[PDB]
Amino acid sequence: RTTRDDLINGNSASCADVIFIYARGSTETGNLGTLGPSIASNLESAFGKDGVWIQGVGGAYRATLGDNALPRGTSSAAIREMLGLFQQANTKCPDATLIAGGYSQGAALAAASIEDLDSAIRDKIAGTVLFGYTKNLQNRGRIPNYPADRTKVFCKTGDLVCTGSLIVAAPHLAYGPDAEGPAPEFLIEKVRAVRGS
Repeated sequence: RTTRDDLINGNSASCADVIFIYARGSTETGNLGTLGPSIASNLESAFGKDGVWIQGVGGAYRATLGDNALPRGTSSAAIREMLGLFQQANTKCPDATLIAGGYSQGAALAAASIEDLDSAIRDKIAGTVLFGYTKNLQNRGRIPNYPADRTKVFCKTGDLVCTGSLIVAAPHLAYGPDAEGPAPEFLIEKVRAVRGS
């Protein structure tokens, strides 16, 4: 439903070509929340069910409302969890192309993790999509240490978290259509650009 642990459960003897690591929003269920499942089905349609592994950030990432107030928009424990997943992906499947994403607090988490990530593994992340990026204004629409061309931010007009606040307004809950259309198309394009064709 809203939980996928393809990377943790996957056999390294039969690695997928693409590994997608996703962080849900504050308070969301499973490890994929509301938007993750939509991105996943599109990726599965493009690469095949066996061509892509979908991994939500679970474990220590509780997606607590209060953690939004911490320095980087999320907890150090959650950042560690996501760094560990990127590391696990590289260790199990060194030839796999990575892609990432996050919504709300999850977007701040994805940004922090990528910032701290070993540059050699970071280079393998072909593209990252961020929805309702809570650090959009603060980071000037960027993920620290990561190129602009591999970044796609979805921030709606009226979504106050994209404008330096932490107030949740209706536009913050309107990313469903983006997750099922433009977001996966961007990720698929970025995977093909790095892998070639």
